[PDB]
Amino acid sequence: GKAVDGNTLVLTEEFGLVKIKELYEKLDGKGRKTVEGNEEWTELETPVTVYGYRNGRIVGIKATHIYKGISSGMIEIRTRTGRKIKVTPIHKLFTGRVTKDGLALEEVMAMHIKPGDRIAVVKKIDGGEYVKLTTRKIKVPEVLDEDLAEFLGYLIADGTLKPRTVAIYNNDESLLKRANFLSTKLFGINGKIVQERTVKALLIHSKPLVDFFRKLGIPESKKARNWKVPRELLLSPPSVVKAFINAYIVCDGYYHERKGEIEITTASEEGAYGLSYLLAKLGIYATFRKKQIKGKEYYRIAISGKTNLEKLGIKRETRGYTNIDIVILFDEVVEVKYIPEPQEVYDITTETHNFVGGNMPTLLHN
Repeated sequence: GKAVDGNTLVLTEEFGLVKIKELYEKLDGKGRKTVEGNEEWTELETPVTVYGYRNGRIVGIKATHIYKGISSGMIEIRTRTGRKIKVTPIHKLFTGRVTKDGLALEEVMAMHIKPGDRIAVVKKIDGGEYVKLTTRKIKVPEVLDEDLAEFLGYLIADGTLKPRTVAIYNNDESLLKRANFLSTKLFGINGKIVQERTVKALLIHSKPLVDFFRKLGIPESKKARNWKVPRELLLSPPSVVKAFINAYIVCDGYYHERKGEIEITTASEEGAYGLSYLLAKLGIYATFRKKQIKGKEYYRIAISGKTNLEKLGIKRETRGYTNIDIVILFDEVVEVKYIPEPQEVYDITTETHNFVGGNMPTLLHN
């Protein structure tokens, strides 16, 4: 059938950005299940909200069924932006061609895709509401607002969790003082700025505060390689996402003045992919590259061009708000790989017959 590889990420409201195989395993049997030969599916008792294309926007839509099957082979497609999707050969992709007279859209089976073709990718994801967070003493924020998203950006970029201490490592004391101010405003407690052997740090000693961030999904070990974007951020308004993104960039961003691009490099591959979804909530299209640096693999997210970059600014021309985005772009295929080995594949049935997935946001078809 038409299906995708199990490692394909899918954006969901309930679980955040999750591999479709893990979504399947979580929901397998929660509804009316049918097994027919090598195929199986569950009609979900309650649909799961994913994202899809409806009336010119990418919005939350209902997925009613989850499906697991087998395919004899697969097609793996890589694009110029660094998207890489692995799908069954009959999986339908939406392409765009630049012609004599203009732009032509048609559906094309993955097996017929060639380098030079351009597939539909998502530039802008709609939605987002202030997320309610369910509850010595601290105050626990009740909403994920811009202040908490900014603090989360410092913590995810440059911070660690230990059982008794929330730490931020950064040589810019003004940044540490801003994080400390946010700690006082948000949690009612503050920390101390310390000179450590390698870097300055702000240390906040509070087991309840650590527990707060643990509950948000910040890892306590192997954080550099394993952090993920919290599902609460992926459900947040664009202004909250932007506070997080700008805080991250302040910590780790570089600007190439001649390429005109902001670059961040992370050791977390799934973290990098989550950042691309957060950027799409802002209407920013990013590029992704793996880089081998000093004998290790890192993950580079880049933001290029005045249209992208101006959306990060705190001061913006007022039309930037009235100019409503175009939501879909067409991304050039650079490599196609034909994979004869059979494997399990997965699908989700939605009311639009499409959904948003891939390592960076891509329009996929049922």
